[PDB]
Formats: sequence, structure tokens, C-alpha cells
Amino acid sequence: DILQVVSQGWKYFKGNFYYFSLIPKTWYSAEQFCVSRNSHLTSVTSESEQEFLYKTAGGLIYWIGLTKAGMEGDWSWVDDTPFNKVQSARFWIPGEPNNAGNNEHCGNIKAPSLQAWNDAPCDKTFLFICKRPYVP
Ligand SMILES: CC(=O)NCCc1ccc(O[C@H]2O[C@H](CO)[C@@H](O)[C@H](O)[C@@H]2O)cc1
Ligand SMILES: [Ca+2]
Ligand SMILES: [Cl-]
Repeated sequence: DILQVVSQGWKYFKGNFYYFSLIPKTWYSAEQFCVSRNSHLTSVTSESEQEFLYKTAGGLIYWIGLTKAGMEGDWSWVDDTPFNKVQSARFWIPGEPNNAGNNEHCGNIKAPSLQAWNDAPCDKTFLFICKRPYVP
């Protein structure tokens, strides 16, 4: 139900529902909140989605579903979308990911630009964005 979901504070964009939180959490506690609402921290897989997210974020920092996984620590999406390193290079802040302090294994939307993402420590608290597909 689109009207029911939206009226609980979600936004509908191109077939997906998005929740922009108002309380900050660590990355995994954010993901746990998303899981409790049949969702995950958002993936980003097109310029139009990145644009919707950074514009709605409005210059505030939000965890998204970016996290390192595997033995090599390659970036991944918690909703299990395969990570496209080539397509995603345009979406990082220049100089990121930089693994500052050798402990930045999660990702957020930080800058209000198409170049928006930064890697930050997973145990830091930020606002966060859940994403849930609409299934009619
Ligand atoms: C606001 C401020 O006092 N900045 C100057 C001191 C400083 C320098 C780096 C830093 O790390 C943050 O910024 C880095 C980019 O510079 C990010 O790569 C990193 O993930 C994290 O977001 C945090 C503070
Ligand atoms: Ca960083
Ligand atoms: Cl919230």
C-alpha cells in the first residue's frame, strides 16, 4: 500500500520506498532498524537514485548500505546488490575511500553532490536511509 507506507514517513521513488531517519545509529544498528521494517540500508545503482538521495539528504550525513566484505575487504551492498566498482567511482567524494585511521569499513552520503560518499568507522553514529522495494 503506497499511501499507507508513505504516510508512515517513507518516500516513494522509482519503484522503491525510502526512509530517512531522524535518530542517529551505528551502521549495523541502522541496518537492524531497516531489517525490522522489511528493508535494508539503501543501495545506490544509478545517477538518478544518487541524485534523489543526496538532494533529499539536504547536506546532512546518512549511512547507506555500503560496507566492506569478503577476505579482500571489497566494497559491497548489504541488500546483496552486486557492487559495480566502475559505475560507483563517480559517486565517491574525491580522495575517498581513504580508510582514515585504518578503520573505515562502512559508507555514508556525506556531501550534497553527485560526488557524495565517504568511508567512515562502522561504529560511529549517523542518520541513516532504509530502502524497500514496492511489491504490488
Ligand atoms: C572536520 C574537521 O575538523 N576536519 C579536520 C580534521 C579532520 C581531518 C580528517 C577527518 O576525517 C574525516 O574527514 C576525512 C576527509 O578529510 C574523511 O575521509 C574521513 O572519513 C572523516 O570523515 C576528521 C577531522
Ligand atoms: Ca574517509
Ligand atoms: Cl528515526
